[PDB]
Amino acid sequence: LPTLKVAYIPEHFSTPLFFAQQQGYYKAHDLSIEFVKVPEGSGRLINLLNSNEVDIAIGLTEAFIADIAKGNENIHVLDTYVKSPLLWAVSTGSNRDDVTDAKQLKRIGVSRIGSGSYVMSFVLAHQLGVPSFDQFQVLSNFKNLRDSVNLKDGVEGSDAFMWEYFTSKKYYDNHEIKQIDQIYTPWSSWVVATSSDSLQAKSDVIKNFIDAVNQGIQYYNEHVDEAIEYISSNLDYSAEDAKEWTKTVEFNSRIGKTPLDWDTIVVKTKDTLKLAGVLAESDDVILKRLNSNVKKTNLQLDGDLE
Ligand SMILES: [Ca+2]
Ligand SMILES: [Ca+2]
Repeated sequence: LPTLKVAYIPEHFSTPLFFAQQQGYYKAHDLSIEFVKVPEGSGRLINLLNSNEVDIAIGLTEAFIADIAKGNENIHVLDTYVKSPLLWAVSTGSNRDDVTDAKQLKRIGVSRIGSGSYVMSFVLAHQLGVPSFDQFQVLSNFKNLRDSVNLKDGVEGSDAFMWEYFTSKKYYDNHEIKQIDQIYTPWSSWVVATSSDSLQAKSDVIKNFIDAVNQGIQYYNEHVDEAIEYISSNLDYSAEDAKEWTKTVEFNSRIGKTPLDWDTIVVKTKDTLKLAGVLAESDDVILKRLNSNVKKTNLQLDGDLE
């Protein structure tokens, strides 16, 4: 089996991936996996797939679905990594008399254009009943986002930004920032994606990787105790906050055993984004693009007789 470069995001969600390596599940499947850490989200994950720097990427669902719907026929969504929805938290400065409610938002700080923090701002706007936001401050990283809403020097100011709850919880407790709203993703939060190159060149190995992840997920499920320790000792999460998170997340224990849920990964995602104004492409154009690049089956090895 050819070597496999897997791009991931160093968060609590990547826990199952770690234990799969710790317990040597990858090697057990005759695999040689080179993990590539991507601290700045799915945006770079897609770029890495486009440049063939990596074979597989584990990122947010909407990121890949939208990219495909926008005409990237070289991106393939293989399966679901996380079944439970992502909880987005809306934050603002510690002392902002001008910002107390979500409907008061005008300037929206985002890591990058097209990111989750950007896309979800539209979804939030639609649920609030207000028109989508048009003022965006590209701040690149999480810290800049916090400094921005606090109107700190060196960065452009913002009214609010959106970031994963448990990742932002630390800064609510030390009162650096202030939560004004939350919002779940209508869809499953994480998926496993690959490129057209890797899919036709390294299909058999990708399958084994998914199977290894399946075991990594089962181990996690049976060893939350160790998961809590790992997350709090290696990632920016307290043991208590890490524990709270474990009671909200549900990794796809059926990953590789059954096709992804079309309704939650594709239908809800496209219908929400389209309705929110994120996607301008027509429905049947989006459908046709997703029907070709979103798996409705599981990967399979060649039969003995070819
Ligand atoms: Ca195209
Ligand atoms: Ca290529």
